[PDB]
Amino acid sequence: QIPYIIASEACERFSFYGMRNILTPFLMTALLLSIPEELRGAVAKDVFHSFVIGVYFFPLLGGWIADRFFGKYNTILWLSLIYCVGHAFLAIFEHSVQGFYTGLFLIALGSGGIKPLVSSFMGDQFDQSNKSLAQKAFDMFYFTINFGSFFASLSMPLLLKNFGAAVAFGIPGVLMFVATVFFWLGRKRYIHMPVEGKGNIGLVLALIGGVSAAYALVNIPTLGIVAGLCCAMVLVMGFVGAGASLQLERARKSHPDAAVDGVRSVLRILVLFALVTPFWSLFDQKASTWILQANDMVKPQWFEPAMMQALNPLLVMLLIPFNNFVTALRKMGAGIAITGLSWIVVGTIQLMMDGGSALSIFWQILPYALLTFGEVLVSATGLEFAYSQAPKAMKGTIMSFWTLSVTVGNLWVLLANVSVKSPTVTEQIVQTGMSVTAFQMFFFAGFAILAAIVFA
Repeated sequence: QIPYIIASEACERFSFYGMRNILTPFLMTALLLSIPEELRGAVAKDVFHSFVIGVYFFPLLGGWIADRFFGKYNTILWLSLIYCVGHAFLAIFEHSVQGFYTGLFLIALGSGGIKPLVSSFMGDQFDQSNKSLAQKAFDMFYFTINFGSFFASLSMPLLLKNFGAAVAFGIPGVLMFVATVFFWLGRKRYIHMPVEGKGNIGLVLALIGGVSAAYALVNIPTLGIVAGLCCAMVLVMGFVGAGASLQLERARKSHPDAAVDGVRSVLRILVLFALVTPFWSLFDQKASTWILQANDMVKPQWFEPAMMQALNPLLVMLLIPFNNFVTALRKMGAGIAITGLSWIVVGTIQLMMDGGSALSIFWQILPYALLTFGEVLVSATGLEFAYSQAPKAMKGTIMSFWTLSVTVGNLWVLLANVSVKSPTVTEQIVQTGMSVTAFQMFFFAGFAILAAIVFA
């Protein structure tokens, strides 16, 4: 017996995608302090993208507890009773300032820290017949991700219009008590596996540790509750990522070679992955700004703005045999080039809503399907590039950084509604050539092309 994994995994996806979906419309429907639709969006992204940060930020504090401190089954149980607690906080504290974020805070750690746990765990539940069952695992987990979005459109958005908005956030939380039930029932099958020469060259490296320590203080006056915390992290790990790629290379005193030489090479390849970050700013944002364009668009009383969002990843399930007919480095080089055009394609159609404004349903399907091809070129290749880097045992850098690039891409989304919102002089210049809304539909479109150049 091993299927208890997917039985529970099935219930996480509606609890996460039926959450991620509802996030933006609920900000627009349940907020007072938020003034116009211009100041209802730069508040929807401010508190929602700060939640997607936390979901991809927590995987660090997930394993840190799961390997150094607690076990695996104890982590997944303890975190789920924090995941469902997060949901329970939502439906109960529906109309609350503190109550709602304090809720989203527990989803951020409850979900975030759990995904790097469940993923490793499956392959562990089989060592005897550790062969053909390995193929089943990745496929049954990926048939959950596709089925996850299905529930988020045909039965989840309708829970706010045709049903009360409270029980709408209440339903995923009921599905979580089901996930815990699958583990209390899964309690059987469980496994755990936890000199003037030296004084002149050496002072050059140590000082860059004070250079990186200076960036974190600049975040205190920013008044960034979230942005300031994530910026302090990115700036430190950024000026140690490429900065300390020579700092420890110079002061290497009796540490392995050929093994660390085939691993220290991976750390500079990690920077080539940090260039695939503006894709996550256009795929975790499809759940925010993409739903904003649909609101002004003339949509019917059944095809609500939330459906279109949770209907497009269902195109990947049919995209599989098409990739067989249509060179690893070249495959991922096209992923960044796709989002450059796929974003600007609607960056023109958005200004037509201020003029013509028509179709809506079919005039949102085509520009969304454009990302769906580049969606396959990043997810299926971003993981398999661990083979070409050659670290093998050194795994606690592959997942912990490729997935923590999702958490950096969302700081660039958070940047857009701060630098192109708060200053008066900056606002006077941006509104000259184009509009406030379409400038983001230009800035983000252009940034995906800026990355394809650095890629080389």
